[PDB]
Amino acid sequence: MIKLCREVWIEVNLDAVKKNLRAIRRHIPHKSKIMAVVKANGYGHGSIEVARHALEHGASELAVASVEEGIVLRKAGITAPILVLGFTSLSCVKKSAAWNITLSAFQVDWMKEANEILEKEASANRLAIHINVDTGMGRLGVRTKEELLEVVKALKASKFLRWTGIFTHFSTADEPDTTLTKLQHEKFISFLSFLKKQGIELPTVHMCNTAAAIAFPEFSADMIRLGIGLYGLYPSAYIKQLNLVKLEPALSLKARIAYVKTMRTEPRTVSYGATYIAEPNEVIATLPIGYADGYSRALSNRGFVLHRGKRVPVAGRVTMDMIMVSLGENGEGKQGDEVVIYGKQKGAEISVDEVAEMLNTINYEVVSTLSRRIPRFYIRDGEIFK
Amino acid sequence: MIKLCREVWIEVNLDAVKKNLRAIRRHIPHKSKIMAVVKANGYGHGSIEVARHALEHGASELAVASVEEGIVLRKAGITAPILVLGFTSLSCVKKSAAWNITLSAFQVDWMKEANEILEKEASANRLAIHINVDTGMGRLGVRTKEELLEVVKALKASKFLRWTGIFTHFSTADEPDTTLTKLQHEKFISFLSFLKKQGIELPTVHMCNTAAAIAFPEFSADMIRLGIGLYGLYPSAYIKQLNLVKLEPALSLKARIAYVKTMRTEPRTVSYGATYIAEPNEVIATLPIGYADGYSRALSNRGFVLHRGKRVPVAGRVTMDMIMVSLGENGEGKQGDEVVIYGKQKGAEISVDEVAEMLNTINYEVVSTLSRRIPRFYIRDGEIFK
Ligand SMILES: [Cl-]
Ligand SMILES: [Cl-]
Repeated sequence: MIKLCREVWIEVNLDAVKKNLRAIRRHIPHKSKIMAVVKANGYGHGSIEVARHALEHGASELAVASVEEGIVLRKAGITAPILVLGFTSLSCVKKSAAWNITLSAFQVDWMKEANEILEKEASANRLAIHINVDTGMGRLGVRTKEELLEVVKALKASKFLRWTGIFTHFSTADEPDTTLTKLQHEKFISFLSFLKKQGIELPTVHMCNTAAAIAFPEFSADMIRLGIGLYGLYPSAYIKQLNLVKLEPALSLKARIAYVKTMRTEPRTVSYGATYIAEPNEVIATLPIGYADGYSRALSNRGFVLHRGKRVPVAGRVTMDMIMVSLGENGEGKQGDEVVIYGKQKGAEISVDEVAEMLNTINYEVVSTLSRRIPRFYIRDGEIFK
Repeated sequence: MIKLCREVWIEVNLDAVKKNLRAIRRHIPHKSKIMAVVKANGYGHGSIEVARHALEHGASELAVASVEEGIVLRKAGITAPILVLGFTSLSCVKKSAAWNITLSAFQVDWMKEANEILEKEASANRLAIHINVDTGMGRLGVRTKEELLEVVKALKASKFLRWTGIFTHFSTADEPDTTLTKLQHEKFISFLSFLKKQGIELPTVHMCNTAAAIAFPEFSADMIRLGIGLYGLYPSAYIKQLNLVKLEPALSLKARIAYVKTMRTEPRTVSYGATYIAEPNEVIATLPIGYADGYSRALSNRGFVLHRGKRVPVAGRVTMDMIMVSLGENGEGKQGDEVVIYGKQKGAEISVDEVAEMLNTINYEVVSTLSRRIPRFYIRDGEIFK
């Protein structure tokens, strides 16, 4: 089984990941490609094994948050295109060209300076560029067709850059009111059409995230960017209730009980602040996960974990490295028992959507703040590896 | 200055760690050693460089959450004693003896099993053990004098273990009500004196955290465990208000503006959910930090950052890798401008403590969930490195 000194770990089910890709591949047009988004350590799931697996099973490109995340995938042996979705400093142009990481860019000046850095070094690859068109996200990208033309001309003139994509991001494709999504789409389409009647041939057009690919597959164009759906999580309850694509959650968080005790002697106080007094024959188990792992301190006296198919409440405050749970009066549990923090156990389930609802956040945050000091184990074809 | 592809980073001021150590050193009895707690990646500050500096400037021993965290320190050359505060599986007894990591234990079965594991391996290293006495934290550790005596006996009868410490943890030493802190101390003393009355000589006795080292320095005994105070952060407003010791915060969290734009064209929506709509002449600056870095999504439309010495509000929802801030109508910013997320800038300051109140949590969680994908830079004698 799993041998740890500190007995907490994550299981990422790569069979779920494969299934999530085939579901998306079969929903969207057959012409359209899939870009798997493995930024932020694969939304907390591990970027290397999820990328490796997604490229095996439907994906042809990868997207990350930064050059460094991209280089980690190159060092793992991955030769697929890697697109950086955020901003990359000019000081990393040489390094991105060296690792063949595709950069997002959306400014004329950035293009020219990037091109000179690369020509002043000669012995270079050409740097691939995707243009980010901002159609309503308000984050990064060009916002007018005149500015976009300025950028495409600077890029087309730059001998050491290469134009391989143009994209936009929908900010509300996960919501039932579609008016803003439809507006983003026709803004984008009108921009691409403006470029076409200049006689500018277009590269790969991509615009859909998980929500837009499920809800508007006709927006798939050349490529979609599969993020949250890849991990078997729906972008929102609304997208989930559309019941168009069946996704299967990939991540489970588990631990083993570190210690069990009956609270016979005084004081029967539990954890910092003594916010929880146990009963004389109440049984308190101590678990080796804490808020420094990403298990929110807000789950103090609120959270549940699965122990032997039953939900047992977190007792007292979450500590940096450990939590106490109440097994009840004369509760049954032994040191070493397997506890499920996120995931399924026997009948019962604590999904990350539930923990995210209970914390007034979204599943995206619950999984991508899972600390890297938690080891990740991958299940593929029933069997565990690392 | 600092050259990053993704222009976010942490600065840890080791000169401030030095000062916090001296401040604590003058405040506690000369007999008592200082054990620096660097568990959870040094409370998010980086375990290695903080430990190296602590041992250089007054700390004699280290404490971590797990054997894995101790091995990281040993791999970096640190030879000081290292105590694991948490529970270590029996499957790591041999590894702990090889790396000379000190474990806490509090069970007879664990002692006997740990001993025979090293026995069956003809081990030359005796495994250092500290006994954890639970006097009201209810987390780990032995709870009665009879059980503790049996544990001491099993330890002493174990030729391959070495008893190097006994300790307890204060549940509420950071609160105005000292009732439980006095009670735990009284229990702890009575147990040690119960042991001494049995012809047992005690090893290093330690019990104080930052709070109790500040508020009850007469509890210093042989050694204190300096955690949050090492990083320049007070355990509570109460302990800060007692104005007994002057701590200097060691962490700042900074970034560089990735893009600046005036929201002249429609739509003027900013970020997911279109929860913020800009004015036609409002300046929106995009920053490369997001919830996956540890910047809570709950700061959406509520947090501030420092630009040119001014607090500017987070605009719209925090996204995984980026936030948007409003520089106001006709605001002044350039791409590349340095922004302070946590810490000091010109006159102003966003302290980790303010961010913690804003999120209904404690500074421990704000700092120890700063993600590892953010590079840590170390300032020692007013000069940076990594
Ligand atoms: Cl964007
Ligand atoms: Cl404890």
